[PDB]
Amino acid sequence: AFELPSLPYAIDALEPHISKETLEFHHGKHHNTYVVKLNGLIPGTKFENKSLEEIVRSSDGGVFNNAAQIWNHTFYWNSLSPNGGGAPTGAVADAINAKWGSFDAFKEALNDKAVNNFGSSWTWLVKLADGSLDIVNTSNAATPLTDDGVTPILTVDLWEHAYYIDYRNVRPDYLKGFWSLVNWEFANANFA
Amino acid sequence: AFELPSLPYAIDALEPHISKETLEFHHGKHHNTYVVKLNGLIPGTKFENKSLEEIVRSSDGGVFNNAAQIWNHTFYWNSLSPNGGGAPTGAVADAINAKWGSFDAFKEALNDKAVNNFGSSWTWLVKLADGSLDIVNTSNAATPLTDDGVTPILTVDLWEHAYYIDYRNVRPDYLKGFWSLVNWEFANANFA
Ligand SMILES: [Fe+3]
Ligand SMILES: [Fe+3]
Repeated sequence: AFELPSLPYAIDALEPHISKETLEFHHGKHHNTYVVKLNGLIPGTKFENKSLEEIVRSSDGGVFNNAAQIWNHTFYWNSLSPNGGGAPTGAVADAINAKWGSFDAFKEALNDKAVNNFGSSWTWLVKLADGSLDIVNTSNAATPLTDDGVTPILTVDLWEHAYYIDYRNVRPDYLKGFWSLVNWEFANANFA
Repeated sequence: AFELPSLPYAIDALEPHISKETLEFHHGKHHNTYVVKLNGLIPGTKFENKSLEEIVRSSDGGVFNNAAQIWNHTFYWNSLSPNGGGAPTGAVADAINAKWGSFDAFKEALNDKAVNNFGSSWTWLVKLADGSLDIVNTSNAATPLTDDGVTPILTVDLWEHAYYIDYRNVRPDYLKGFWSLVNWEFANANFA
């Protein structure tokens, strides 16, 4: 059975960008729920023995929605850090410059993609087959994990539960918080 | 151009099932935003002259998402009432009994569809071409308004902004609030 991964940092470590309360419901209830629902769904199917990633890459319907959300949220918690934020560094900063000319142009581009990602969704920084970076949006539980040759490097959860407590309807403010928390080390770890 | 309709009741009339705060955000910011967005999208286009319903039934993309959302929310405010709730009445009470055998089976069928309506969504009580009632789920801005011969009779908004402030992650509690508020007069007007 799958388990709810621990949060990589204290429940208040993301303040004042993401609240202790948001983390309590988002990790504690939302993430958790996906884990208990999947655990309940797999027994008696050709999924009980397989990897979380294996399932996400070979299911649909309910099993997919749950397995993919578990994966996406775990990747999301890692995309933030009490020590992230600020300028990108290393290999990712460079690929960012190679593709968008500048960090600022990339940030504007991602913000644009995320603010207009309609409904429950995720906005991703990914690495394509050519080694170049790109930004892609997915709806609901969809994830670049199921794209052969497309490597996820960072994600931002845009479901309303991710920011409603702290920011209500204002996604731009939430995005300002994400940029104060973005984990460039996890990004570079994934890019390399 | 389009305007935000007035709520059919006082900002605190749905208390304690849906809060004054939820109404201020849901009606005052979200509903309003779709209206500003549409008005900002139709000028000098093949939709500037059309009515809301004509636009929703002849667009896609951004224009569809905003027009439909304005329509769906308006229909949602009408599906609630400080004088609604309790047992269904009149023609709809009888049409529910005809399809599901009883009000209780209908309520459990709708609750099941609504709690499992994945991501941002809407659950509708609709009247079909054959005249029989049914429950259908739509995602994001999709609405039965675009299905010929299908008549929307009531809707429950399941986007998380509809209940997060009041119930956080617990859709079942929000659903309990909806049943205390359901507008059977609105439903009977749509049915007849
Ligand atoms: Fe989430
Ligand atoms: Fe809504």
